Amino acid sequence: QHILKNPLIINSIIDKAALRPTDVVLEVGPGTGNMTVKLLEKAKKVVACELDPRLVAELHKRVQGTPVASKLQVLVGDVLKTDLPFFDTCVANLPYQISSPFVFKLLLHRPFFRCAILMFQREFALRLVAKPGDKLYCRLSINTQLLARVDHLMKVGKNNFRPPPKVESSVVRIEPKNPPPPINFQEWDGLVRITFVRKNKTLSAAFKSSAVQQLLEKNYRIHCSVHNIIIPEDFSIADKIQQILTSTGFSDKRARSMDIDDFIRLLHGFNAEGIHFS
Repeated sequence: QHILKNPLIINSIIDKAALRPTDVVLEVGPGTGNMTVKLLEKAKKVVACELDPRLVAELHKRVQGTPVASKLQVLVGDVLKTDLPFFDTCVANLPYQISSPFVFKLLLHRPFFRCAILMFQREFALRLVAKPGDKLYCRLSINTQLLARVDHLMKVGKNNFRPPPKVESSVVRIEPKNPPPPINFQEWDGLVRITFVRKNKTLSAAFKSSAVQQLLEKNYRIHCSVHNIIIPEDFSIADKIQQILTSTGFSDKRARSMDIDDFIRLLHGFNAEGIHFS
């Protein structure tokens, strides 16, 4: 666990969070409390999430006897599985291992928050803001960009932590779109996953997987049973997928160069024929 130690960077992160005196702040990875004690002066409540109970006892001691001690609430548990309460804003020092699950937990968290200011590994931050055609453009880029505005805010050298990690870090802002776009994110993610298995290969190739065929055949059976369609004896899911990809012009395209509108068009093409990624 890497403790952020530079006060200029801490002050910079708190400023970008745009705190209001009435805010509930969710602080993930509080460490020893260097950002925590600054948050408590500017916020109505700080909910710090910490898995280690011996860090909890010390963070608590460090604010004990302080006028703001009663504004600290410590959620002891693993953040990915816990039921996060309401908060207005999130600041977080996030280990790489949990960076992707934690972004989608925030994006699907209800009710909506205003802003999250998150510390990530450099590469992870670069994938968050990658654009179509970039070498780092991936599922993570497009899913985050569909659900949120995301900005790369500043680079953070490893010698600002203790102990120093062996990769550089980046601060990122994430603001969820509220309301989120009228896209079934469950189906979206099923489709985006399939196409990014091999993002430099075509979509035609991406759907020839037998795992893909199996999943779409299951869903198609549900569709046909629900609407009393009789599947002809010679029906072929592979042919039908290929027809749709061809009719909508996506057959030869690659996921690495597809933007959000391209995928909305792709998903529309499939759903129109009763093919769901559920």
